[PDB]
Amino acid sequence: QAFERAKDLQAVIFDKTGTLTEGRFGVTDIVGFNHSEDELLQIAASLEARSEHPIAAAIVEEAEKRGFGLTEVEEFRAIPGKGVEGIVNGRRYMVVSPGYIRELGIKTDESVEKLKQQGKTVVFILKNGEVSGVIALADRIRPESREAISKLKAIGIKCMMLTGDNRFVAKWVAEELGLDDYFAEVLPHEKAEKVKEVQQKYVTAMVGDGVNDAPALAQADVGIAIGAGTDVAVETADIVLVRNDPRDVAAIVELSRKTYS
Repeated sequence: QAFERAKDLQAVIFDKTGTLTEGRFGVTDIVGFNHSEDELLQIAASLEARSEHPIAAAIVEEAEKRGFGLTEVEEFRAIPGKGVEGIVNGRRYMVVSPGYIRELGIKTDESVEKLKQQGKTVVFILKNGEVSGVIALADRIRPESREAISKLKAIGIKCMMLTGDNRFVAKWVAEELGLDDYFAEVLPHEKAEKVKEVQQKYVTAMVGDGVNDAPALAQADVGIAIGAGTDVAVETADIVLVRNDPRDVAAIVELSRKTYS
């Protein structure tokens, strides 16, 4: 009777990662300090071409997205605890972590703090030992998510999120989406209890992975397993969405409000 009782929902809680966000790192910002952004990306991706680190891979992917060819790096070195280094265009470049910038005693532009305050992962590009720019990355918000939330708010549903991610990341996603509430630092075995807390006020849906988030979906009044695919049957969720489109939650509620069976 899950489709039928969707009409009576008052609150929807999304698990963040993979549902409202892509579930992988992506470049959000490129900031040059008297240095072009396209050049910054091209150089950084050139230097990170051989890395297996997910952040390096995301930088390389953004250069692919923008159609930037890579440059052969001379005197390449990978330095654990710092980053990577190479000669490009007769200048010594590095792509390094903020930890290393601090260990080198290098000052950073005050503007970079805004990126850190969004919980973004920041990579520094150095040119001859001076900061040339930064690239910021996040588990990016899905294109569909802003509309998924706006549709739900339009029908009076409180839109919430839980995540194991830190409060900076959680706040950033919540603010981008205009969420009514969010819960950060929620470990897997604590998700069901957060659903229960919301149910103190609201008939509540939980939206998440039917396999990983089974207990929270079970606690919800309507457990919506999303991105379930067509291989592993999710026997335990109330409603299972094959694809991974958060706008389908509003579609279920809106159609339920038009119908009975």
